[PDB]
Amino acid sequence: APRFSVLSWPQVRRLDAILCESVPIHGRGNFPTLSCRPRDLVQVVRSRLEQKGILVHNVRLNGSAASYVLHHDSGLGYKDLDLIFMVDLKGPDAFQVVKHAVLNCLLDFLPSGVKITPMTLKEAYVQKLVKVCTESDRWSLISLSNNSGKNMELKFVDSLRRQFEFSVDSFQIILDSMLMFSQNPMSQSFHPTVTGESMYGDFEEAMDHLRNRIIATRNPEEIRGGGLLKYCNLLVRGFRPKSEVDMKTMQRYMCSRYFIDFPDIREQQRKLKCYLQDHFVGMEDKRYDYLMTLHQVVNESTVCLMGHERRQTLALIASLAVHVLSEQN
Repeated sequence: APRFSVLSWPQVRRLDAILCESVPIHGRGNFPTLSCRPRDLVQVVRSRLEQKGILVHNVRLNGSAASYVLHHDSGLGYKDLDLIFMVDLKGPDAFQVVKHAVLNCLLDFLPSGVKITPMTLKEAYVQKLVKVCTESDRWSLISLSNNSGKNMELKFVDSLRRQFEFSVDSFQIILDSMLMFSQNPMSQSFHPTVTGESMYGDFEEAMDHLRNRIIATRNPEEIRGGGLLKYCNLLVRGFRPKSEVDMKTMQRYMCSRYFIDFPDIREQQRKLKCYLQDHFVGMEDKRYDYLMTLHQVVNESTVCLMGHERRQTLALIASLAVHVLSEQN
């Protein structure tokens, strides 16, 4: 039952592809659209962080991209490129140093021209900035936009208890052995050894859920409100719970946490509109199936004490589904 595993050659081949594929970084306003390889961005960000005194232990690839590396036939696809930097943030002003380091990296990928302020680069390329500082969790996130609903999230984690929602998207692939390989063609008889970790706690059990398209988790009480939204995305993509008891348990927690995190129905509409716009760029027609899936889960798993909330949310979902249908003919 180990939570670690060494990647095979087809997995290493796909990991090298992702690290070498050029990705665009959209600039708001007059800023040019950048083009960088993920291996280069990791290298330049890690180097400058270490120059400013922030220790970088290792860098990982998370999200559905890691699942695609481990299993190309994953029903998940991959929209986000999630890069996790294992850094030491207990130092003074570490969050601001990380921010300015990444902003300085965007300055390097700019073409020949111009001494551009960090605040102007932030408004140009940073789509989201998150900072969490507590005795238990300490990390930061800087999100860049790939101008197609895709996001490049640079997460800098010092301490984070839970880094997974479900088993099928819980993989982090350490990249350090890949970056030192060049800094020649890669082959089956000559390729670096790569170690992967399953935040779900069992690499082979999670790989089984990925091959068989199973929805499973551990400690569902810790799942955030957004877990319900990802859950319905898994259902539309063909992933199904492992048993009926497992389904009712998971859905009850995700519905309960959904109302806790988003009590205001106005907050629900704004987040639901954002989720539909971001996760269906290549499949706008599937938005109806998603809302019907979400409508069913909310209707069947909302404790009978929250009847007003259940009826409130179902009306919002149905209203969004009508709007989607109204786009045709």
